Amino acid sequence: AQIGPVTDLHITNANISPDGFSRPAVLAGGTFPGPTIAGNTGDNFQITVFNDLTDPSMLTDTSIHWHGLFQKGTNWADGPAFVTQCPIITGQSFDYNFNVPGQAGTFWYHSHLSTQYCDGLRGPFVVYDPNDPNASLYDVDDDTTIITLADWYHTLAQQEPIGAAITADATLINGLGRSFTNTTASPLSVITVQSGKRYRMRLVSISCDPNYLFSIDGHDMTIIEVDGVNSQQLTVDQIQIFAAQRYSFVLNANQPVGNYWIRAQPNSGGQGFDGGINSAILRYEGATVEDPTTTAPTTFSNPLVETDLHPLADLGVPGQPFRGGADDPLVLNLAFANGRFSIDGVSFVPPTVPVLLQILSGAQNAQDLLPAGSVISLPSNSVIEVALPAGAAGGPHPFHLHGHNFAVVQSANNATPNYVNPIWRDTVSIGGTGDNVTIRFTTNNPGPWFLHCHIDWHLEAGFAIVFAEDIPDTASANPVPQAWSDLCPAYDQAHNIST
Ligand SMILES: *[C@@H]1O[C@H](CO)[C@@H](O[C@@H]2O[C@H](CO)[C@@H](O[C@@H]3O[C@H](CO)[C@@H](O)[C@H](O)[C@@H]3O)[C@H](O)[C@H]2NC(C)=O)[C@H](O)[C@H]1NC(C)=O
Ligand SMILES: *[C@@H]1O[C@H](CO)[C@@H](O[C@@H]2O[C@H](CO)[C@@H](O[C@@H]3O[C@H](CO)[C@@H](O)[C@H](O)[C@@H]3O)[C@H](O)[C@H]2NC(C)=O)[C@H](O)[C@H]1NC(C)=O
Ligand SMILES: [Cu+2]
Ligand SMILES: [Cu+2]
Ligand SMILES: [Cu+2]
Ligand SMILES: [Cu+2]
Ligand code: NA
Repeated sequence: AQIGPVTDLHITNANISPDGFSRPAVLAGGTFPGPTIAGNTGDNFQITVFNDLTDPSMLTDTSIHWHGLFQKGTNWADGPAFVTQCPIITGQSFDYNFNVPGQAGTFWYHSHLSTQYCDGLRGPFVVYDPNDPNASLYDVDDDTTIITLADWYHTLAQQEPIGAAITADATLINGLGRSFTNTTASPLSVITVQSGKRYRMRLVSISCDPNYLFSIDGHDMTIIEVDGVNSQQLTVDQIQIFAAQRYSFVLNANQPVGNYWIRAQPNSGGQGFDGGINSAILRYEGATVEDPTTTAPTTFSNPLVETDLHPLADLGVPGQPFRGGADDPLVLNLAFANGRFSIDGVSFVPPTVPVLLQILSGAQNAQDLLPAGSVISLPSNSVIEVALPAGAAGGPHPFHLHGHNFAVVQSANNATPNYVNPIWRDTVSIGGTGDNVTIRFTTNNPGPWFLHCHIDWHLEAGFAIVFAEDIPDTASANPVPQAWSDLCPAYDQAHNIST
């Protein structure tokens, strides 16, 4: 069952074996992935998070981010540790009380403390639209049509060297899959469809690192949503999905009744499908209960290319139709050396006092804010352009901005910008050497918004900056509840920190 929009959510430690290998984890709602949190557009969500963690090897503090939800007027509820709050300590709880005006689509939630989400705290978050403009394109859209793609590690996250190329031990599809080494024939996930029906499949990358080449043997996929943004229909036979991205696609159950492989090939870790790694099963009602016998093609003739995507609504692009054609045009210098990433020469290390709390206490320019050199102020009611030229090791890097979606004016592997009708999204691959992936948005949401690579190992190694958007209006726009004001005193007391 789905939970929400008003619900408790307990965060616990437990042993799990999603690929046949037992390890302890950090779980929401007792499962991997966590339960789907759901509501309708414009609803009030009140997710009271109970921190019941006791195993220090995965951290006993926590904080949860609602990925892709704008949090307008509720910056304090966004979740990134030391940007918008101090962590929740064990034995305490915290009500994330916010609203979702003007958004409807496929989202997710995850820990936003250190690399803790890798240890299991990840789940889907769906905001349905009772008047969805795409409603007539499918018959079925429910918890059974969500497809999560996850990397899974046998080593605990706090034992992963910082700045290292860290590699997974299994791909999990809807929580199940097989290990790349010492492979055992542990259970695979089954997605069941009825011949003749059309399904809104909500594809969610909950990855900590790899991107996946996703396909379904015998089937194609008609994309209708990208990171919460409705798209024109685009039919493809393969989707390369980067960490934290989402797509809705229509699956037409129009092939013969039978069993078909679902494939998710990561860019690192096990290559291919031997022993049923990187796999799940699409089963038609009435098919024999047996593994598929289907083949992938040698090459995919209609793969997703990001520049083929266009919004369903006339969203356009803010600013003027040339590079630098914005009120505040930025170019970030994105680098890696010696185990640490940097942005504009500064490696991100979380501050002792969360950025939002520094601003509420009166610090009002970005040079007064800590960490020094890690906070860039943005002016209010302005068009922002951010060029993100690739080349830093460990690519391709999927960059994500909190508090906003953005027009993708230039995409990976294509030097031509699009100032007319590019897709809008919230997480974007910045591509490869020589690319100049560029995003635009307008500043109508006061508060500190994190910008970072969504490969969680890279964020931990410093690949982040904070956009302090409209510092002067942050306090008036974001009144804070007493329980939020209580978090840093409680956290610092528990950890013997002076502030
Ligand atoms: C990606 O696109 C951005 C623009 O969105 C390019 O930024 C431009 O970068 C050049 C240098 O590479 C800048 O010109 C330089 O400016 C300094 C003065 O600030 C001057 O001393 C240098 O001699 C040179 O003129 C320019 O200001 C900047 N913005 C623009 C043109 O709008 C960036 O180069 C692109 N990166 C890649 C890898 O393609
Ligand atoms: C590389 O990225 C560029 C920019 O996003 C892509 O260029 C765009 O290509 C589309 C599709 O061909 C062009 O739209 C076409 O326009 C004609 C004339 O209106 C229309 O009849 C077609 O039905 C279609 O709408 C679009 O104008 C063009 N934009 C720009 C700025 O060049 C390009 O396709 C990408 N390259 C690859 C290999 O995908
Ligand atoms: Cu996220
Ligand atoms: Cu986010
Ligand atoms: Cu990265
Ligand atoms: Cu984030
Ligand atoms: Na425009």
